[PDB]
Formats: sequence, structure tokens, C-alpha cells
Amino acid sequence: QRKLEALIRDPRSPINVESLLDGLNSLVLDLDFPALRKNKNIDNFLNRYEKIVKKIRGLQMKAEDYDVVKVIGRGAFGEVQLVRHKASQKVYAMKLLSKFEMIKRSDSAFFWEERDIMAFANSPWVVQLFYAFQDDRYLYMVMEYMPGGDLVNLMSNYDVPEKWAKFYTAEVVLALDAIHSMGLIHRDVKPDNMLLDKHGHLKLADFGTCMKMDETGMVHCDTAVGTPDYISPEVLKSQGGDGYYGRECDWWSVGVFLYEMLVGDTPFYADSLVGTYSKIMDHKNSLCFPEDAEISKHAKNLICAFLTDREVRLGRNGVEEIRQHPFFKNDQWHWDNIRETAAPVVPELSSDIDSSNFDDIEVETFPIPKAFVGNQLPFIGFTYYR
Ligand SMILES: Cc1[nH]ncc1-c1cc2nc([C@@H]3CC4CCN3CC4)[nH]c(=O)c2s1
Repeated sequence: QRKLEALIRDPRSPINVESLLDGLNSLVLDLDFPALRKNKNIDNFLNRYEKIVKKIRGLQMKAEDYDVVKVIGRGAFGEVQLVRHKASQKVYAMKLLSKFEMIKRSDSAFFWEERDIMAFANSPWVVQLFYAFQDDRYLYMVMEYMPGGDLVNLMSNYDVPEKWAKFYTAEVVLALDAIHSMGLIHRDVKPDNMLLDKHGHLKLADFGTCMKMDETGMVHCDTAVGTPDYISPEVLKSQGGDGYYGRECDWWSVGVFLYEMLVGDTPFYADSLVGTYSKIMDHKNSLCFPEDAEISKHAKNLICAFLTDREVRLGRNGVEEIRQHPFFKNDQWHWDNIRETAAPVVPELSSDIDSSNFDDIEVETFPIPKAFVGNQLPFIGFTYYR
């Protein structure tokens, strides 16, 4: 029964006090309705607990605790805010996830791996989570602000030379190796998930697609997940079923990245989704480089070494194959020390709320239930404090 005490005390454990308090709060939120209270059992419970549950919710970190400096991006499940915490006066990036949209889309699991990784990864390659908290309508993740913007915005503001791509590719490679070392494969690696810190250096940021590996480093996934341009043939095929693949599905995503960075378009671009999907399946035929956009044989070799079948893909035998590829040989940095060299683009920040490397941006609650629907159950255990 001291064994029990350990589980509760561990912030990594799904039955820690904050997750047990989520448990009581979500039960009271999903029972307290006129209809359900006709049930004695439910009235007896809500009479006993409802009052103290409100008192507790009082102390819980709220949205109003933060000033919203401005919006730096909008997802399908809601927006990411540059915010300043009122009390501490510290600046964060806060991601909102609409519980209504996640419930409605039958999509209320993706965030667990994302929270786990940002909360506990403790890597200089992984954007860091300080606070997860929820209210009746929203999930909140309060992360460190990455004021350098994403690479999608860098690549569209600069002609990127090989010397830059070497750097940015190496940092992505080390970042994924970090993610892999935590027993996770990422699956949706792309420039939108690659963020630049105050010093111009890279950090992975979106993790909704990440999956625990077997004891044998494989996964059984029968869902084709991640964004179409950057998805691997093996992951696309695995929608047809009997999906069984390892982390080499991420080295594909890097090859695609490297191609886009040097060529100027994705290598399997098409007008439709199903067009891009068709091209990717046919990658032995479909991949080729424009008769102009010039690329050193080393760069072109690495790309094609990455954009092959899983069985012969660079990084199957491990990440050191990648590291000692001719393309990466350079005078600026070694792999031991890259993240303390000078980045190709060091951002010009004016203040702690400068969001100039982010483009500008510019009503749907739940209905009262008939009987128990359990709308808050999918988010028991989210709440996290550092
Ligand atoms: C932590 C941090 N510091 N500075 C910026 C950021 C982040 C910004 C961001 N943006 C998104 C958005 C939502 C959808 C639409 C486009 N992006 C992908 C999905 N997702 C994310 O995880 C993150 S982290």
C-alpha cells in the first residue's frame, strides 16, 4: 500500500491527485442538469460534493489569469494565443482546443501524447509545456513562446541555400532522434511543426500524431495519419490494413522536407488530396527534380536515399547512417554542438511580445443532455502544473 502512494505522487501517472480531481470535477459537470437529477443516486452525490467541487474549480488556473497579447495561429480545434500571465508577467504561447469540436469530430485522444511529450520530454528539441488546464468548453496548453516563427514562414521569406538546409535538416534529424529515444514515432513531421526559438534554432511543437512503439520498436496502425504532402508510403498503405512499421516513416518526412527546402515545391504536390496520395504510392515513378532548380549530387542523393521504400530507406539501421552522409559534412558545426552555433536566421525581436514572425488572423457550446452523455470524461487527467 506504499506501492499505491508512489502512483499518486508521480505526475507521469494517470491516477495522480490532479487527474483524480479532474475525475470528480468532470463527473459533477456531466451530472448537474435538471433531467439527470430526477435520479436520487445522482442528486445524493451532487448534494454531497457539488459545493466543494465549485470551491476547488475556484482555485484552478483559469483563462482570465492571462492577457491575450495577440493570436499567432488558428487550428481546426481552435487557436494559439501569445499571452502574458497577469500575476507573473511572463509571456507564453497558449493553445486552445474546443471540447465541442473534438467531441463532434469523434477526435478526443490526439492531445495525450502531445501533453506527455511537451510536459516530460525535457529536450532542447521539444517545445516545453508549463501548464495544461481545462474549463467546461476548452483545453489549454501554456507552452514557451517560440518568437522566431515556423519554417513554413522562413522558407517563404528567403531563397534557402544548401548551407542553411544542412543546418535545418540536421536539427530536425536530432529532434526526431530525441522523440524516437522517448519510444515515440512522430508521423506528421513538417515545417509547420518546426518552430524557431529566440536564437534561430529549431524545436518540434505539434505532436498530435505521435504513437508509442512496441517492445520491438514497431507499431500496428491501420489509420493513414499526418498531412498528405509529407506522409510516407507505408503509412498511406496501412489504411488498407495490416499496418506494421517502425520510426523510418519519419526519415521519409525529412526527405520530403529537404526536397521542398531546396527545390521550392513538395515532390508529390497535386491539385487534390487523392492526387498527392496517388503520386506518393507511385514514388518510384512519380519522384523527379526540375530540369533547372540546381542541387549538389550530395543533397539530391540524401533526398532519394530518404524517398525510397522502408526496407532500403536511410536510417533503417539507425540514425548514424544519416549523420555521416556526405551532404552534412561542413565547417560551421558538428552534431555534438550544432544547437550552440549561430543559426542561419537569428530573429530581430524588439520586445518579449514581438510576434512579427507570425502572420495575422481574424460560438458553439454543448446542448443540455437528456440522459448521461459524459462529454467531460475524455479530458479527465489533462490538468498539469510544472
Ligand atoms: C509553443 C509555441 N510557441 N510559439 C508558437 C508555438 C506553437 C504554435 C502552434 N501552432 C499550432 C497550429 C494549430 C493548428 C493550425 C496550425 N498549427 C498546427 C495545427 N499548433 C501547435 O502545436 C503550436 S505550438
